[PDB]
Order: sequence, then structure tokens, then C-alpha cells
Amino acid sequence: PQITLWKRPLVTIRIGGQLKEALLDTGADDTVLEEMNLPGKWKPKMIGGIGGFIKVRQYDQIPIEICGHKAIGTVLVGPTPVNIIGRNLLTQIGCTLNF
Amino acid sequence: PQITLWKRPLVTIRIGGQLKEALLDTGADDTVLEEMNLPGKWKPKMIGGIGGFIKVRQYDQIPIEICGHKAIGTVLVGPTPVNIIGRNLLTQIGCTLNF
Ligand SMILES: CC(C)CN(C[C@@H](O)[C@H](Cc1ccccc1)NC(=O)c1cccc(O)c1)S(=O)(=O)c1ccc(-c2ccno2)s1
Repeated sequence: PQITLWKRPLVTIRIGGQLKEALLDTGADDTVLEEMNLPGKWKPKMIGGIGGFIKVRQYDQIPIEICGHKAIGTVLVGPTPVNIIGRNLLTQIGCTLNF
Repeated sequence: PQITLWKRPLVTIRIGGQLKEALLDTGADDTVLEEMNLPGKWKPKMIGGIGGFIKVRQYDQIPIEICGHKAIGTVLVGPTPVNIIGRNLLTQIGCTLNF
């Protein structure tokens, strides 16, 4: 599909039994999801953007479905105001910028 | 061009006769540049990112050439971690997400 940018590029994602709306975000190196209690090992991390840093939990090899496309990779979980699909998963679903 | 996302989508912009590197950022509503001088009137604004809120200077109707494509619009200047081109100008240059 082609997504124009007149509005926020929000799409439906699935992570286990949770469907959420997430931003397709070319400015994000990694995927950052709102607080959720995912199973498995994780590592603490700090990520920075406008306003400073937040503390997140890094989970690896988490499967996520994005508009029916399969992805699997690192997901950072923490107190972000919006679910963010970053480049680590955008590449896996075939996402490019075009102009 | 078509830009893939295995690397950060950094491009050269021209603003006020200056060349800068900026990140094409579909998760940003606004275009936010690091501290710089721009002429004309501006007004104080606050914007929010992943880490909280910051104060910026809002300049309207500023020309920027983004990878050879002309835009004229609102540019915010303040303590962003990196120069970011947001949707307000991505739309002007006809940028879409595709997968
Ligand atoms: C700043 C950028 C370099 C990294 N961030 C991604 C941005 O697209 C961000 C997304 C956003 C939207 C709405 C609320 C909060 C955030 N947008 C914005 O900050 C934003 C949103 C709306 C208006 C505005 O003027 C700015 S980011 O959110 O700070 C970020 C995401 C992943 C990061 C990472 C670092 C290491 N591994 O992964 S850093």
C-alpha cells in the first residue's frame, strides 16, 4: 500500500492477544510500544528524543503483525505516549519512503 | 527517490544558503531544527516528544530544499536531538510510505 502523510501514519498491529494502533515511524531506530507485560527475558535501556530520555525494557525476537505483514524483532516497552514502529521492523514489512 | 530504512533516512537540506543533514521523520508532526539563526519574526511554542516537552521558536513560511525538492513552511528551532523533517514538509515534497 501507499500511505500519505497528511495525517499520522497509524496502522493496526498485533502483538499476541493485543491489537494496537501504532505509528509507522522512519525517525525511530527501534520499535517502542506502550507499557505491556510481555513474556520472556529483557534488558534495561534508555532511549532519547525530544524532551529527553525514557527508561524502557528491551525484548528480543518478539513477533508482531503489521497490516497483515509478519515481523519479528526487538521491541522496546516503556512509557511512550504512542506505539511506534521503528526501522528495525519497517524494513521487514518492505517499507520505503518515496518522493 | 526511493529510500530504504536499513539506515537512518538522513538527507541534505538547504536552508538560508546553509547545508544541513536532517532526518526524514514520519513520526514527527513538525519540522524541528537544532539551534540556528533564522530571520524574521518568530513566536514561542511548546512541543512534546518521547521524553516530554520543550520550548521552540516557530518560524513560518521558511523555504527549505529537501534533497532537491522545494518546500515553504513552518520550521521550529530548538533542542531537538537531531534535525528532523516532519509531516508538514514531507507532504509538500510528495513523500509517502510504501510497502
Ligand atoms: C525525535 C526522533 C529523532 C526520535 N523519535 C521518533 C519521532 O518520530 C517521535 C515519535 C513520537 C511521536 C509522538 C509522541 C512521542 C514520540 N516524534 C516526535 O518527537 C514528535 C512528534 C510530534 C511532533 C513533534 O514535533 C515531534 S523518538 O520517539 O524519540 C524515538 C523512537 C525510537 C527511538 C530509539 C532510540 C534507540 N532505539 O530506538 S528514539
